[PDB]
Amino acid sequence: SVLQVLHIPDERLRKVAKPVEEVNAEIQRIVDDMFETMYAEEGIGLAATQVDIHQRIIVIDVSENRDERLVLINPELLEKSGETGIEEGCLSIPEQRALVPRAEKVKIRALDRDGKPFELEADGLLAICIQHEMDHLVGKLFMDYLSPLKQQRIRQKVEKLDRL
Ligand SMILES: CC(C)C[C@@H](C(=O)N[C@H](C(=O)N(C)C)C(C)(C)C)[C@H](O)C(=O)NO
Ligand code: NI
Repeated sequence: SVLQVLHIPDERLRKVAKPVEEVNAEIQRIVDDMFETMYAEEGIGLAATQVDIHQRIIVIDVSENRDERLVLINPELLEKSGETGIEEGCLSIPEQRALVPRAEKVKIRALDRDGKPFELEADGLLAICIQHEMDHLVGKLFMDYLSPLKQQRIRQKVEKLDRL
């Protein structure tokens, strides 16, 4: 259940995810496929948008052993504070890294894999991860934070690679 991960310039990466209607068996099977897809490569997070599923679903696992499954369905940002920035790589942006500004601390409301509501306060990489994947669900990639010139450099470099 390693799903095809979309790579730029793909237009489908800029689509906005719908709210999940009900967390039923079908949603959980998407969730479970997202984990396996995420686990097949380096990475700590994945938004449904990235596998062409346009529903507000995010999976995260930051553990070394890949045994700490976090599920965010219909996430809502409640609060944020501070600023930070790391060189983010994105599965959907082949072989590019770039620093992007983020809140340092976030608080979010979401539904878990059972459809049960919860709240989560995050900082460090987890805060960054969460915002990065929530960006994906509104068709926003980390490159959008960069200058038009740098954005065009990334786009040139990929038209070179996807060609070969
Ligand atoms: C930037 C990360 C919060 C999310 C991405 C991610 O894990 N990349 C790594 C990363 O840059 N660090 C800082 C861990 C990676 C490039 C090292 C795999 C993820 O692969 C994605 O694109 N999810 O939509
Ligand atoms: Ni990404």
